[PDB]
Amino acid sequence: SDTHIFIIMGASGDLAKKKIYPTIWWLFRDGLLPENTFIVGYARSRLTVADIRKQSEPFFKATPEEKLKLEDFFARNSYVAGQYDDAASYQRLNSHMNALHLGSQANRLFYLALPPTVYEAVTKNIHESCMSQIGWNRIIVEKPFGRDLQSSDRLSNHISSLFREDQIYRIDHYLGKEMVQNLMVLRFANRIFGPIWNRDNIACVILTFKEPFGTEGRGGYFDEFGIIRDVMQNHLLQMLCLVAMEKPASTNSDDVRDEKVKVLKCISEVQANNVVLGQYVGNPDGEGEATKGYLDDPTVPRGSTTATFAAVVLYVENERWDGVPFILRCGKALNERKAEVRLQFHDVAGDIFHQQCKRNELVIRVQPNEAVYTKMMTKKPGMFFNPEESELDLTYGNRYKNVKLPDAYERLILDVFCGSQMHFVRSDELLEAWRIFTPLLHQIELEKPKPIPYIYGSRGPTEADELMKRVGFQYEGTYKWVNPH
Amino acid sequence: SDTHIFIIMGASGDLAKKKIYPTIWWLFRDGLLPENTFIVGYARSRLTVADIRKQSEPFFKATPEEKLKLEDFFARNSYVAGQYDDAASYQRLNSHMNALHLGSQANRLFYLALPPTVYEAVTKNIHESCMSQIGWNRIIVEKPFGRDLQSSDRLSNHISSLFREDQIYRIDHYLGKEMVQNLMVLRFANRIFGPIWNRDNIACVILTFKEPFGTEGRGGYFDEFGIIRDVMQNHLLQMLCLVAMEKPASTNSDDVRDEKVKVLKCISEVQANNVVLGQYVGNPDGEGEATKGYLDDPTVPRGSTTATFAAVVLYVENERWDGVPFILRCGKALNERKAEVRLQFHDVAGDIFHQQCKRNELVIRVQPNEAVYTKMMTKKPGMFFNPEESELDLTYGNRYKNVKLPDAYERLILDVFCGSQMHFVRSDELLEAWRIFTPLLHQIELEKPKPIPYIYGSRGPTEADELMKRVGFQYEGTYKWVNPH
Ligand SMILES: NC(=O)c1ccc[n+]([C@@H]2O[C@H](COP(=O)([O-])OP(=O)(O)OC[C@H]3O[C@@H](n4cnc5c(N)ncnc54)[C@H](OP(=O)(O)O)[C@@H]3O)[C@@H](O)[C@H]2O)c1
Ligand SMILES: NC(=O)c1ccc[n+]([C@@H]2O[C@H](COP(=O)([O-])OP(=O)(O)OC[C@H]3O[C@@H](n4cnc5c(N)ncnc54)[C@H](OP(=O)(O)O)[C@@H]3O)[C@@H](O)[C@H]2O)c1
Repeated sequence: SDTHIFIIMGASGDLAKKKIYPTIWWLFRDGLLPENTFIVGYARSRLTVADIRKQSEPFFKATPEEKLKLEDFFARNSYVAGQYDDAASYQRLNSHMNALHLGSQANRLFYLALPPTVYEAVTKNIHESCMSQIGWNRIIVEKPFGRDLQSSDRLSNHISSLFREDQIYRIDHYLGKEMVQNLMVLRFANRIFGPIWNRDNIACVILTFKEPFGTEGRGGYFDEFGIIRDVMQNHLLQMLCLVAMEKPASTNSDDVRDEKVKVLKCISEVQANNVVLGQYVGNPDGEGEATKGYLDDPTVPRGSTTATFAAVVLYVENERWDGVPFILRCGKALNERKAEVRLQFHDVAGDIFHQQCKRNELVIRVQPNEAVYTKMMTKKPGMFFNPEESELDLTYGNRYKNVKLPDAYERLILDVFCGSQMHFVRSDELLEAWRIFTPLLHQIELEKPKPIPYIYGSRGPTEADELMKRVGFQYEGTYKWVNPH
Repeated sequence: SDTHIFIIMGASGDLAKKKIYPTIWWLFRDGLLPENTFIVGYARSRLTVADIRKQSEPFFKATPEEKLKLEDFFARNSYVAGQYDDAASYQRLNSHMNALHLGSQANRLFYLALPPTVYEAVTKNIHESCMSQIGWNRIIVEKPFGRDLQSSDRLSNHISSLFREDQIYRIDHYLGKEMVQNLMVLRFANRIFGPIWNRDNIACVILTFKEPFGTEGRGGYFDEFGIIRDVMQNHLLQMLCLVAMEKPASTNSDDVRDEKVKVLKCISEVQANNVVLGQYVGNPDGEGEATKGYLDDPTVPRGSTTATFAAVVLYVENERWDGVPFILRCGKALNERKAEVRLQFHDVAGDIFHQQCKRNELVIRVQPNEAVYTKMMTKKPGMFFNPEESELDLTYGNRYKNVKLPDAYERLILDVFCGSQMHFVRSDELLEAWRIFTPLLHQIELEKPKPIPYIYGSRGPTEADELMKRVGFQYEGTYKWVNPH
């Protein structure tokens, strides 16, 4: 029943236009926001709410029946022009917020839809000029959080000198995805997954992020950070933590994040011996973008060695996981779009089926086509006695046909309104993540190894499969699945 | 490549006509029998193969393209008339078999499609007169194997004084069913089912046999043995053994049956305190047979107290199962046809989900609609965080749409040709089974308790649910499943 103000810093930018304004509209439309909520845009351009509406409403997918809700939404919107390090401008923004209904008392949520080069100036000026003295104040920050241990150190130190940890909401948007959030319930609400979730039963864990398209003419931005910073140090490592963590003392946000940091503290720095890097080249037999390699993007520097693919093996050196390889595999221009967690279990001990069994697997497919299934052995159906691979399956598209699955940003923004930090990256989480990868990132920067070429649309360099086999992953190619429609 | 003779003793009877002759035809038609196979019928009636063909071919479901195979099948058939305790008649049968192609050398398989009142005379005369001196000799016996410990003792003793255990094939036809045979592969080929298959994780095991029809005007036969002898002492107890047994030293038939007997040797005699008996009565709101109770069958004696429903709790007193109730529940005129194995797992320890979780369950549905599924907890799909019940599923009708699942008698008869006794009841198995149930059966006979009435089409007496709750089964009614078509 308190007033809430949602401040979109960088309201003129593309992320605000296509993602943040549509998301806050969808939450508003669905009745999920506090009744007394206002939206304030802030950016350099001299805009009006009319301009904000013209630019973003095409992405709202509004229906004719939503006309009244839409009018109320934009009546609750306003816009303040100003520079990002100009004190007087933030004084104008603060006075503007105070003048809203109960604006002095309101809770204030600042979304930094801005490039990281202005994070320090924006957070400094918000702290100096725009904090509520009565309501809470929360800041939402998106990546990049630095480029390595040192650069993340400095950003984190600046922000923490101003804001308490319970005011900082760092987005990793995979933490907003349906099946990523499900990892904790699958693991800790089920006896069928409890006593087997350990090194005595698990031979290897595979965390996968694949996209079938290349850089799409935007490689110049990607070239400055590469695939490990892009997808592995954040999304894949987050999935690792949720797969590996001990059971938390409760589902309180910091009991959960405590257990995630504890996992990271038992991972040593990755070394090049456990790393395979690739860069995609064009497929002469392909069509369209598939004929073009990474270096065929004219925004990519000539002779770039930036990796578009990486397979990395990590180890969690604790009692539950000692010696179990965690394989993190990701890349662009591969054969499919897929984000997935896979457990491969050890062979059954004391084989009585004359070497016909294959290792069980548990698969949590995050996207597309959200699903959980366990590959297991069944008696070959019919007049046969030999075991054959089959699966127990849960596919959301068929089990939950009419259930809307919210976008990650819908879920995460709502969490900030509700004060739940469970699905946001804590300061110490971030530090450990950079600790694990910075020696490798510095060696790549220093020595500039040439990545292994792989053809657009392939599974990546075969050396990645060899690395996975070396550490204990077994692939047979015997499993046959066809959709029961 | 040896000659094989399949002798149907009782070839004129209904079981031979509708089941045994059609089954041996189906195996023949499918190329599964040895090339040099002959079928010999033996019964009292003075019949010809023409008569055998006229009576049984309607149950063959032959196609026009099978005409030549059918003609060869009946060319390989012959019939010998004779009495079941007449030495000269068995001498005629033996000479008839000798006169077949390599008949002196042939393997001989005797199927006793006969009432149990002639078992002793038939086996005695087969042993005296019709055994091959070169090939093997195997006898297939169907239930009843006695009515209690004493009466089974005498039959077993008679048969074992004549035949070695590796010549005796006692049918429990549930051992021929697809999903019953799968129990051993599911349990022992999968790490995901290994470390949880014990008293630390399992709260109760439920073994269910339900039919939705009553005695259908044939209650007079049923009345002499009742539901425990009919379905529980055999089919359900066999499913118990396969669920409970330790891992066998190999899949050799007697290593497997060793482990099944070992289970039974740790089950104490069941006492009335762990037993609920019911008898169905008519449903006045029903239609057809549903309006008629057990006593409304005019072939049932007036005032019969025979139970048509039983729920019994057994305990396997060993390290794996100590204290885990095994609930055996079966009956006629219930709400569905179903044969099923269910494991209900213990609550997860150290609840962090505020009492929202439900116990996991593993279900192996033997019939109809063969399936395996695990009821488990998933995050409620959508913008919710609470756990909700769902399932991982394998349904044969959708996963294996075009795979023929053979009838139990097809599978079991073929096993006799192949010499596999794994799915047949050993002598010591039978003895333990009768040991467990005979004190209860004698008390029922002596005291004649009146069974609890239950209406046709219901789930049975509510006292059965109370018994299941008392020993630890939990039912919430919260699980909702709808078919993903
Ligand atoms: N509910 C459902 O939708 C459902 C259920 C069951 C199965 N399926 C589908 O059935 C198909 C097969 O299932 P699956 O992928 O889980 O089992 P799979 O084909 O046996 O593959 C298991 C793993 O081995 C990897 N792989 C493939 N070739 C390899 C190689 N030469 N060396 C090393 N690793 C290799 C695969 O990598 P990649 O990640 O690159 O493929 C995959 O991660 C999939 O398309 C799956 O989506 C769907
Ligand atoms: N692949 C598939 O076909 C598939 C997969 C999943 C679910 N389903 C179907 O979904 C429906 C529900 O699944 P489910 O039966 O496994 O779970 P459930 O409805 O939660 O029932 C679990 C057990 O509780 C018993 N029960 C019902 N009422 C009871 C009561 N008052 N007291 C004590 N026990 C009671 C049931 O006995 P009964 O044996 O008499 O029912 C059943 O064995 C079923 O019809 C199932 O066939 C099908």
